Amino acid sequence: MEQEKVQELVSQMTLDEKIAQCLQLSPFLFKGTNKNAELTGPLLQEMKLTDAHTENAGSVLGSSSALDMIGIQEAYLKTNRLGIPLVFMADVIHGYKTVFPIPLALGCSFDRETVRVMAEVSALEATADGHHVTFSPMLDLVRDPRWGRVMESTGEDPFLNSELGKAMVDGYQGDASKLNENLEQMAACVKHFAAYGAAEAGLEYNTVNMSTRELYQNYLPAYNAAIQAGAKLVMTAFNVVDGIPATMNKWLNRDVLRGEMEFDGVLISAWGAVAEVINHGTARNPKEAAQFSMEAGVDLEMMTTCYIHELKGLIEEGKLSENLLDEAVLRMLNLKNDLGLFEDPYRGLKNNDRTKDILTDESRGKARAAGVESAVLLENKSRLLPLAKEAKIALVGPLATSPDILGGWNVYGEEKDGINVETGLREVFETVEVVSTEYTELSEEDKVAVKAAVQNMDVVVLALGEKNEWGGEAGSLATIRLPEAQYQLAKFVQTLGKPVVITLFNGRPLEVKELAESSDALLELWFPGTEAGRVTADLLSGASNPSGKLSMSFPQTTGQIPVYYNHLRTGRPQTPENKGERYVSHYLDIPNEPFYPFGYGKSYSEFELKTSSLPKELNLGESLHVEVTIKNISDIAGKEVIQVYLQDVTASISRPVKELKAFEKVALQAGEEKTVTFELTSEAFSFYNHQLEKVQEPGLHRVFVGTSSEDVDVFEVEVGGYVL
Amino acid sequence: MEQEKVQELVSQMTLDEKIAQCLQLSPFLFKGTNKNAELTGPLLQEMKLTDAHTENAGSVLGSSSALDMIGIQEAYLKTNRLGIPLVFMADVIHGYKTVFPIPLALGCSFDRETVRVMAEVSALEATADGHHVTFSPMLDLVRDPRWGRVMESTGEDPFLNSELGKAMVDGYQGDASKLNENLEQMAACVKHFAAYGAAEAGLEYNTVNMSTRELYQNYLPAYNAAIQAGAKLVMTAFNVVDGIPATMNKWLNRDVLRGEMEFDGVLISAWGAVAEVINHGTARNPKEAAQFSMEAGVDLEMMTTCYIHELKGLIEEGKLSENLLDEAVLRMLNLKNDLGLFEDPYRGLKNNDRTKDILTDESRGKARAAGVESAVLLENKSRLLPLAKEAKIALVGPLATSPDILGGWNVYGEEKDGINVETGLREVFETVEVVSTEYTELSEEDKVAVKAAVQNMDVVVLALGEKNEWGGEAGSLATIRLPEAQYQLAKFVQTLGKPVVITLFNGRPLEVKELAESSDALLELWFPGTEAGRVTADLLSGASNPSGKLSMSFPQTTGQIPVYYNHLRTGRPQTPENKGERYVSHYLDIPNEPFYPFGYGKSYSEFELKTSSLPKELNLGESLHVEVTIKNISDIAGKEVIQVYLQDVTASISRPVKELKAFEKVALQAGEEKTVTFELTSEAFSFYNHQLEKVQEPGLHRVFVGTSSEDVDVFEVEVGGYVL
Ligand SMILES: OC[C@H]1O[C@@H](O[C@@H]2[C@@H](O)[C@@H](O)O[C@H](CO)[C@H]2O)[C@H](O)[C@@H](O)[C@@H]1O
Ligand SMILES: OC[C@H]1O[C@@H](O[C@@H]2[C@@H](O)[C@@H](O)O[C@H](CO)[C@H]2O)[C@H](O)[C@@H](O)[C@@H]1O
Ligand SMILES: [Mg+2]
Ligand SMILES: [Mg+2]
Repeated sequence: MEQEKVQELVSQMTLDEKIAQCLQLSPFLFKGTNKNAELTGPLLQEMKLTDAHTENAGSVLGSSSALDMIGIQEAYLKTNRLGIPLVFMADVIHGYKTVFPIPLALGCSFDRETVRVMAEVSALEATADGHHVTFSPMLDLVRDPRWGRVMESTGEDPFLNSELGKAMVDGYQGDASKLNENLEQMAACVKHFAAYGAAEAGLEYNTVNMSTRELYQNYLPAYNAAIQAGAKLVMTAFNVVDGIPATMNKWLNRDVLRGEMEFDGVLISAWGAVAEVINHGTARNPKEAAQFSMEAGVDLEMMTTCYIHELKGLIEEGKLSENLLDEAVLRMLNLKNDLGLFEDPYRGLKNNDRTKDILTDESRGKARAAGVESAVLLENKSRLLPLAKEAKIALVGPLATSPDILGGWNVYGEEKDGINVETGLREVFETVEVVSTEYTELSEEDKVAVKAAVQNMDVVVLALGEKNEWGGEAGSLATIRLPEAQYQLAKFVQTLGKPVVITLFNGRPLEVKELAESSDALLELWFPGTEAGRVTADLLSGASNPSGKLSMSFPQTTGQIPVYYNHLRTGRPQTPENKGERYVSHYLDIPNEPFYPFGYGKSYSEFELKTSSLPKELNLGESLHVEVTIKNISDIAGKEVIQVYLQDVTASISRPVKELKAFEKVALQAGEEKTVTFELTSEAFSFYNHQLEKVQEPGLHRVFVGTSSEDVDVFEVEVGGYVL
Repeated sequence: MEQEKVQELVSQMTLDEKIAQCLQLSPFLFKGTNKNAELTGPLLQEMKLTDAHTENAGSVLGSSSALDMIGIQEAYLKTNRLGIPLVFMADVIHGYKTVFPIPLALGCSFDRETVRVMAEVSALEATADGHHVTFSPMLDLVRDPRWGRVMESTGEDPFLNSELGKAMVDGYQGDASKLNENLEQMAACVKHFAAYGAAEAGLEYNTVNMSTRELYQNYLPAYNAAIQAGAKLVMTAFNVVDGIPATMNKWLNRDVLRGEMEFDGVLISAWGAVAEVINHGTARNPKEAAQFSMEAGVDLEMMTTCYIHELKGLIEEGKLSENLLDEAVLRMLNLKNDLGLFEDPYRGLKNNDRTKDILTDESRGKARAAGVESAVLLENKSRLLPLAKEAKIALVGPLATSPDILGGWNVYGEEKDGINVETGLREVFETVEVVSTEYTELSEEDKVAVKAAVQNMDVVVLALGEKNEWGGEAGSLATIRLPEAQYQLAKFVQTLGKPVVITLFNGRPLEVKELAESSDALLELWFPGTEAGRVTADLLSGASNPSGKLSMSFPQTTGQIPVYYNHLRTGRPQTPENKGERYVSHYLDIPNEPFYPFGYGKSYSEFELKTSSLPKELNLGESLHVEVTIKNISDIAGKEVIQVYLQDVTASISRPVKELKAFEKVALQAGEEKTVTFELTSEAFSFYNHQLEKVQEPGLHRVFVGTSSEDVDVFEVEVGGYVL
């Protein structure tokens, strides 16, 4: 409808109506739900909610199906005075019913189109079940694999994170200004604003602290890119940002998000984060929490009651302007209008059962493709892999048969539709002997049984991994290791004298040195989603050629953390030339380098890269154009990820030794050659100075072109002169 | 001499003379050195130093003896044009020849007077060997025991650090205005300005980052307190502060140190730190390094040649004002004048050989007392300790006979003067059987010898620890554990059936769970210094009663780091009454609490405390007066450390759950009772806000009185009303 009609609605609502429009509730707090109605009575009572509240609530969180939605919306519109339909929101993080790889695995793809397609398929299905908004992309930079929520990030690089964030937004939303017509796309909600990934000691919800400059330099750019690409909502973070919980942090959310980033959509709280500012010790009570969170421009309180119980008295007493409440309501109604909910509150479902669009074969194929793009081949000694279809396989370990391959933050997908490792292998390989073992134990009887199966077969597929419940939210591990039993199983299998491939499933970097040394090949599958066993079987047999690169550094040991490729030099760097001197930046007991670096991943193919003549000089404001010719010089078709890094040699702030500024994943048949070109704009050369100005300084930059952060040729470009 | 004549000298100096005044060199770069003379010509050549440079150099670093100093100063003064004597500086960190406990252990003393005495003795001896300045106190706050330099800090609390920092300055300097007269005291140099102990991942020289607010709130207060107490010099830090190496950080050194903190003494670079800004990437070359470091107010370049080769041209070209140089020179000359060098350049040594004053019996008794104050009794199950003097002792492990008990940063003390554990124990106990093992091995042959000795005796003194070389500078350990052979040894010894005391020697918190669980008692001796074997024997026999408390938390495991007592609450705190629940701040694999907390330590005595009646309300600006009555209710004389904490329940920044604001260590005879009183000024109630104002807000505080950060009674005071 026309904007005048939306503004009119605001004018006509009562104060009590405007307040309740700022509340989101679980579906079973509403009449007309068709699941968990036994939770409704006691929980309404604990939260002290009445019909006056629920019949005017702004939003529903986590509907269970199209029918839940339809029934809830229908009963709500019988009783709502002005006819304002509910907006339905959900967590569609890496797939709805067709589950794609976890975001961190999608980071390792380095493939923007894989990510867009995952987001498109997710929206297709999620809209078919009545959801209007997804709480994705998660854009928290991560340098600390202790934190369970690394699985939801695309990793340690702001540039990569930004680029894949934009891809996800584009895939979920399509053309943002036509969400009232394109009812198979949905609104995206960027989360968690801001810097939640920097949780101290990797502990869930724990203190975050960095300088404002570092916040701008590394922690904000990805949210920003997703905002500028049209993300409709933003969600606040749990953590403090320079001492103030992000939810009530006025500077953060008004000055930065709404001012600098020019965000003018719904700011929704993370779950309970409005009330939790009390726990943080920056509000005395719910009256202060409500006031501070509304001052900071939070429009929508997720499942707590500070707003509904306290805004009236605040406004009546004049501690809080009613204009701020009106601004919040207007953003909520604009969101609804942007989804076409005032013409069609059932968003395409009312006379159109779209069951047919859910978990199709086309969709499963895309997830399989996603899975094969995201896996990272870490070791392959002796060209053990690809295995031949007639190789006789002993498939052993906790991930041989486990149905737990869909990943954390799989709110809607079902393990029964998933393909386990065994089932995946038996479609491809004629001889497989299996010995399942438990995640945390290694018994004598297991060893006997493993030994018998290995004696029978020619190669071992050792499937190790985490349960998903060991990560995700509030799955923090102080020591980033598999259970010791799995390391002991890898040690045992090694003694059996047969070649070993380890297929590792997990949601975080782990200490894998012991696994690499106990096997001939090591394939990092992360959690691939619905098609996990086929992803695995196609990569092992070579029907697919691994092409993933690490988007997060794998530490030598827990105590190396944080370790990341874009690090400062320090005043006493170790060099190949001073190696072994005492008075340099090193550890006595491990290497400075991570076990595996950002951008690292093997292939069954071999590539050669050639960079065309770069200029020796560039003007300020001028783009650098990088042309690179890649050739597949092997007999095996495959894909390589070309990466370009920039370094600022001398600057008014100590700058990272490299930063990624471009990447493209290039597909090449055996003997095929391509030229790809990159533009590094002058923004790729700029950074935040100690005055928090985004600046370009004249001087020397090095440019690194290659296939990891370590495998690069280096070039020098001197920036100076005039500007543009 | 009169201030007018100090000025006169500056006018009288040539540009080349003023430049060289800002250079510090090792003793063997000067003519007249009585040691390492063979190094002179080559290093001179490598640094491109001439006679004109060395003959006008400002300062000597690390003189080897009184005769080095005398010889150097005597030759220097025969050729110096204007008669400006050299100032001699040294690393006297926890003792000169009489070595006291490492500073972290002195931290565990909670004893201001012990700290002042260490410093007074240190100056007594150092001045006797011709040193004018010590590079102490080190006041870097530490939360990361991976960093080897934690041994030099007094720990994780800024208040303790502030308080003991003041004590060391007083002990070294006495009355600062009379350093020209009191030739047995010396100048203190506060180090390292600033925030060096926050090195990322505990890696030496590594990136530091935190918000400016946190810099002010936690990282600056102890340097400030030492400066206000009259510290004569300050030394720069190796690390970046917010992206800019401290040594050239104008904001840090002019605005904060010289401006806010009103420091008007010599600012000396850490070793090479001027040249190292090039390595950091914030200067292109030694001309830029010199210019920026002089801009930042660094007066004295330690053993690099940026100033000496670059200032002239910088001043000639007009890129730098000669006034900044004149100011650096005046500060150097004023420090010499404060030390009396213009009347007596030999600072009391010339016709008075003070060999008599070094390593006296009186001094050794003070170092032993310091060791007994500083040790921390962590476990004592079932009154194993004190041992009766007729107890038959199996003394086993790497620290049984090791002479490595003086600690890191022992530049001048000699192991030959130290007392090892066996020698100590044999002065007190009649029967000791000794089996020495290696630091990093546990052989079958050791196990047989250990077993034979334990079967012979009644009790096991298991002496474990670190070589000092595994810490101190550039002694960074990714995993904070002893060698695994020592943990194995503690497991083996436990199986032998006999009570075990573990006496642990080290320079950092370690993972000690496995030691506590494998023994009956556990005594943390750190590195006590010269009298270590007697410190240990007296604590074990009960001739001295353990009284130290932990000044740094001992983590459950490496991956818990940083863990510290003054932590934020977060938005989802684990409570007693939600424990077990998933969605709270916790780890899946360890407790939140450190294995041992700040302020914790046992005693052979038992004490009772009761806090006199506190007010319910206080005005802003008003002090809180806290009266505590302590009774020793055992038959054993000893000391308790009374500790007072404050918490700010609600603030405009999320405030720590506790902060230490007072402490006093009370000596009590069996049955003795004493009353102590504390004043917490309105400043204890104040913090830095998000605009970086030092502020006091009305509201609730809790006051905790007790004998650890955990063993406390709690009281509430509501601050409001008007201001005093
Ligand atoms: O789910 C929406 C939003 O909130 C958080 O999930 C919450 C979790 O914090 C806790 O409240 O448990 C409830 C159980 O339903 C979850 O909904 C997530 O941190 C956030 O990412 C998510 O988008
Ligand atoms: O001792 C002077 C001063 O500088 C540093 O010590 C240096 C060390 O950095 C390295 O360069 O090696 C030389 C060996 O002589 C040391 O002097 C210390 O970090 C600092 O604390 C000390 O006060
Ligand atoms: Mg530059
Ligand atoms: Mg307060």
